[PDB]
Amino acid sequence: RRRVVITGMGMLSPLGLDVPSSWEGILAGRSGIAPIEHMDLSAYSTRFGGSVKGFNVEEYLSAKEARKLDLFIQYGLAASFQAVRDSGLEVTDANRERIGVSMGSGIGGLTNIENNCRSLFEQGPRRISPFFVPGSIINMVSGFLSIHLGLQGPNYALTTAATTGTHSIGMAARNIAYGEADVMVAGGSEMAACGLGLGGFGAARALSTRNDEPTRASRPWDRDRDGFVLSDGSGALVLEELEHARARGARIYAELVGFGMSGDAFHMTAPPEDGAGAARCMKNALRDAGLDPRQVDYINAHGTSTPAGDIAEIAAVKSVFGEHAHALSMSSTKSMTGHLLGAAGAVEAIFSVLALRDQVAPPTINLDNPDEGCDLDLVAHEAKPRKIDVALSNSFGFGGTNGTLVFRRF
Amino acid sequence: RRRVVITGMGMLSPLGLDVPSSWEGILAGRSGIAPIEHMDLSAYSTRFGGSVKGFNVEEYLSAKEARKLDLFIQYGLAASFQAVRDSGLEVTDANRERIGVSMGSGIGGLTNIENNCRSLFEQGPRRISPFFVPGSIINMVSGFLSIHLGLQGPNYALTTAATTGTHSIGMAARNIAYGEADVMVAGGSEMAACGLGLGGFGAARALSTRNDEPTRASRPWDRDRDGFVLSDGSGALVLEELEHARARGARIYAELVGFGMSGDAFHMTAPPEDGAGAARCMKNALRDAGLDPRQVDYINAHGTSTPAGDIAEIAAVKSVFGEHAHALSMSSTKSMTGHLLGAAGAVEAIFSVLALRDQVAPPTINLDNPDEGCDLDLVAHEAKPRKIDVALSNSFGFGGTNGTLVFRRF
Ligand SMILES: CC[C@H](NC(=O)c1cc[nH]n1)C(=O)O
Ligand SMILES: CC[C@H](NC(=O)c1cc[nH]n1)C(=O)O
Repeated sequence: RRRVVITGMGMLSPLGLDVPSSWEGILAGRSGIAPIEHMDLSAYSTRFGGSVKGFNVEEYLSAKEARKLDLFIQYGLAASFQAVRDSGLEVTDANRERIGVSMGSGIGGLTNIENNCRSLFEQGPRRISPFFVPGSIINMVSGFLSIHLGLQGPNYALTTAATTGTHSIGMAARNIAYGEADVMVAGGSEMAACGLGLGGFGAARALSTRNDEPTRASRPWDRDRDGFVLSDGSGALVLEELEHARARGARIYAELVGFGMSGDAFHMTAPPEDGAGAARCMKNALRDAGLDPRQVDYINAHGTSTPAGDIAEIAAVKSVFGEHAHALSMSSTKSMTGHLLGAAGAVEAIFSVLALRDQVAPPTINLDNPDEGCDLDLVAHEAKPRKIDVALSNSFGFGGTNGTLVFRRF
Repeated sequence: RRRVVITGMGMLSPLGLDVPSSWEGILAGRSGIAPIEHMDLSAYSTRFGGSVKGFNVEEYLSAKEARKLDLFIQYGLAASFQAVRDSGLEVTDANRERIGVSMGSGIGGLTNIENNCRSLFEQGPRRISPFFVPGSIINMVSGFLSIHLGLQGPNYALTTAATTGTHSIGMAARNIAYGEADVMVAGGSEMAACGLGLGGFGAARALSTRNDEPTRASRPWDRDRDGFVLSDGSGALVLEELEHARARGARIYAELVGFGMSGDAFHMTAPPEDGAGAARCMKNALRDAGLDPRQVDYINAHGTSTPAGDIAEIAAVKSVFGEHAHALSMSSTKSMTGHLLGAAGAVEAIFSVLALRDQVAPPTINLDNPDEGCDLDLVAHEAKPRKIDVALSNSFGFGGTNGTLVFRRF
């Protein structure tokens, strides 16, 4: 059908307030993880994570506007505005019906819900903000962005935990391929660092508790890994039909050539040991892209630093790629960023596109002692300049919900 | 490409614990709205809504399983199990990779969040349930259903307020048409009747406050309407590729021939007065279906009983359908069910399919005094037996996010 290319990108991450600042940090192997300052966690088993430092919402919205919206929505609008600016696209009466939005979130407005809950229990239902529902529901990034830029195309929001940003980009690409849109702003945002978030993941024993060295906590495939690090932020891409992009002389970063999905149908928080669902998902993406496994050069892994997850992903890549599994480079940027949950797939799509632009595999930092069977090129410690024609981005979410995107040099 | 048909349906609604019980109530013009019993609302301006009466989760899950899951997930699994049973489909190693799930929710596990919030504020983070995250996140209907039935196909969740169930069914149909699945279980569930829900919508002044006559509160296009009625429940459909359905001699209820989307890009909680976005959305659906407006016989309206919303929908239908707007029948089943939010589009898809099966337009009850310009066949008061070849279902959600499904007799 129609070809889909990336013409714009935007991001808020624990490493930077835009794409170039974040990417510089990635190629330098810098950690974005620090003790959390914005709340007292002295009573929690995990007291660190990946915060956006120095976010100024006034750069994007008025203070009245902003004060109605949970931070996840603010982060999502920031990444979305950056990406549209970056594309150089001009929204007119001639194209506004052909431009949609698919910005998702894993948990949404947990901070707002928590603060309205306080008011409700202390002071009863009349203390709840009139803006509580519209400022908290996950689809209000899509809603607010469409209103602010006059975007009248397909308008929706995915919520698939770690897979959110990957689903959001894949399904936006489907809309453009199908003819439902010529442009889509797609990605995700997350800000789940509130009591209920840290407490909730902590009560599941899902989080690293390495409070003494937060920068060493996220260590994907390392034998001393002890759970993921919770991080905040946002990613947005401008996806565009190829002839549309060429016609306005847009700068094309890369092509989005494949999108795959699968379900494990195994467990809610644990993968099959052999990562069978992840293998089906990657194969589905490669088949959608018309690619053979041997054509893959770089994988931006799910690699969240969990005991069961990290090794299941190695098993899946070995199953899919056979002997080529030792030729390709695979890295987890979560070594540096931690796990941005609903934003993870968006920021990792951007890192996959920039790997193609800069011909460099970002490192897996903290990979001091690779665990049994973790004997691939995991780009340990330092970035590796190398040939990259094809980059995959994997997301394996709670519920066993899997998604894989395939990018290619244009 | 490939044709998509409905072979199974399931539902929990304020009118019944399955499809036939709910549908009987619809054709009889019965109200599902009553004073809310499960919590004390003596301090709220709205004290009524559409509850599921006599839900027995043990019919579907073990009590240990159930006790880990927010009610929205229980309602979603109930409708999903009913629909798969209803389809007669047998899941095997030969097809489990070709069967996915797209079950969405508007608000998700607000009840669980509220009850974990209580524990957090009273007793600090260690009182939070270990199952808080996996039992509360919107994608766990898709997750749990896939695990319970061994479904390994595309696995995801939409969250688009009133449009959730419509997006969920439309995008599942896209997956089957595209070749990503041969079967999808799609729909939505909602249980937002907790303090934060009623308080939240009340603080926005969004809800009817007709506490003295709850059964008369939901009165779409009536001049004395004063906001929507909050309702709970679930809808699921089994969508299936036509040759797949025929090959196993499945009973085919109807064909899903069109899916349209648009954004208003106007306001978060108010439509354009002329319903321009709703008009684009309906036209997109008809174009996707290869249908002319004159071929539409029945519209299952959004029609939530709001001042600005109900008349904007009339304006949109008059714009799209011209003189044929006076020939077609349009009704709001929310007159009877109230607004099930993330489940609204799923249960209204089922009512649209049953309108085709039974050749009957469900009524708009409580339409005593149609407002200025509301001069269409709104099937006031009583069901109207009539010829229905083509049925549309409209959903217009917070954020100005619009979706329309087009069903046709097979
Ligand atoms: C089930 C969700 C998630 N899944 C994975 O990590 C994974 C690894 C290989 N296949 N799936 C998790 O284990 O946290
Ligand atoms: C904006 C959401 C929703 N929209 C509508 O009712 C509507 C009616 C015609 N076009 N849109 C609402 O007004 O509550």
